[PDB]
Amino acid sequence: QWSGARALEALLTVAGELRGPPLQLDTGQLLKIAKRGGVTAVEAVHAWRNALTGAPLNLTPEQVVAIASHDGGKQALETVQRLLPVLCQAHGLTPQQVVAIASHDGGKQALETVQRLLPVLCQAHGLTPEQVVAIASHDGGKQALETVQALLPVLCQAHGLTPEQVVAIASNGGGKQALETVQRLLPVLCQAHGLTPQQVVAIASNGGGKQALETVQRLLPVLCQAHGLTPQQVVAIASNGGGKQALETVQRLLPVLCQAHGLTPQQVVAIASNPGGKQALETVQRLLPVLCQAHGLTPQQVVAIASNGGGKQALETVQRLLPVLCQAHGLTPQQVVAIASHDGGKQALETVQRLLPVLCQAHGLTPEQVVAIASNGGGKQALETVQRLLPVLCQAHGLTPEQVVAIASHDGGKQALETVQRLLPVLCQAHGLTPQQVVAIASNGGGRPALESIVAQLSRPDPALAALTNDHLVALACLGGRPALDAVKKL
DNA sequence: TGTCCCTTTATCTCTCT
DNA sequence: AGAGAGATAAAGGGACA
Repeated sequence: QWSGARALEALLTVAGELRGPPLQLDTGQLLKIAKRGGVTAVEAVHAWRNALTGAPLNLTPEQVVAIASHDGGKQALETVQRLLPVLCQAHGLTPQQVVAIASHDGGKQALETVQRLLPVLCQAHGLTPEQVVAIASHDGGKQALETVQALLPVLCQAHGLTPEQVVAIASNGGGKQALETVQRLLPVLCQAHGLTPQQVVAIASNGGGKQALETVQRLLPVLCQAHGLTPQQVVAIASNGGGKQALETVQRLLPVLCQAHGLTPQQVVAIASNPGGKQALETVQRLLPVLCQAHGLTPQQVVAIASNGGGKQALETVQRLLPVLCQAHGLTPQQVVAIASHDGGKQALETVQRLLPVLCQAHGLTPEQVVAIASNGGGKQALETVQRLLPVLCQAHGLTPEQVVAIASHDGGKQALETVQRLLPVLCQAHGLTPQQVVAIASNGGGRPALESIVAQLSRPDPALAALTNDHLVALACLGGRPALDAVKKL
């Protein structure tokens, strides 16, 4: 037969019951768990399906999938049941944080290491818990914690890094590697290459920081003399998540892209200054003549689509979907370029293709309103959320559809919508704010934390905001959001 | 294979003026 | 509101017991 059938039979033999309460896992969730956690994760979920659902831990089903769908997810599950009370009580963390720590490869290690090392990190080095958690909240968190413990002193003192900087570095997959490599290369890159520490920190503060830093060290000279790049541009390529891959590729392709296709070096850096920038540069080299021919896309537009995270996915998706979107859905290509010119262009485009008729027919929106919603990072997330929430928002609350679209039409519009639904009653009913004001606060990027900040203050007043009326607090919220709301807490 | 660590990519949310 | 930055997810490899 096949070495895996006995395993898969066990997968489904259990899977059937997970569709029952308390979890009611759907095909999707179950796939996710089977795929990433393995057979032992799926059995673990089932075995402990009650223990971690209500009394005492009270996890949502989404939270249980979150923890179980990683390598060793079973171990993370047995560890969460053990340490979550301890961490929540003996260290003052919340449920959210613990789960966030648990939801990664080697989640048990990370949890156990937070338990063993949070006190010493928070005192002897004065890190805040929030910082101890951020460092923990990545694959291999255990290592980054131990490596932050070991190297925080030498990195602040012998190298001049602030604790904020040390944390930014560690709070990425392969965090230990990033730290150890900063130890070694930081003088070299500052003295030998004239980099400022803020830049070295910037490069190291992504996954594959180790590879990025090393590769900057190796190719910064080449790129600067022999290619006409400034150090500014080079750090940008390195610090943006494309890293090693993006740097190696730019060296390869910058000449070609400038020569054959008439791109400025500047246009080329913008394509690489994003996670997977290499995928983005190559795809451009393949598809720039294609999309500019049978379409009428200008290179500016093509560069624009390419100049975001997952530009390749964006460009490839534009190629497939442009006709059908223009022809069947009556979109101009300019609208099509607009939807694709953000991170996750692919998703926004696929989601518009699917949801544009339902948003218009069922909910009485204009295509313009659908493009506008879609023309932002996580547009897919905003579109699906408008669909779900636009009736309940403009039906009980009393919001206009124009208003809802204003909230949805910014990065994190899903967050801002879900948040407006939660907090509009209390803000209006309990603290006297008008709906138009709530919309105004949520009709900006960072809508969600803005709202939470202005509910924090009103509900549990800091006297340090005393001399400000509601309207004043609101004016701050619409201009600066959470940041402007707090800073004022420090005045 | 089970678990842990790491790198790359893609996506999503928030900040900063 | 556009550039920059941070957080979260997804996929897959090395490594080891």
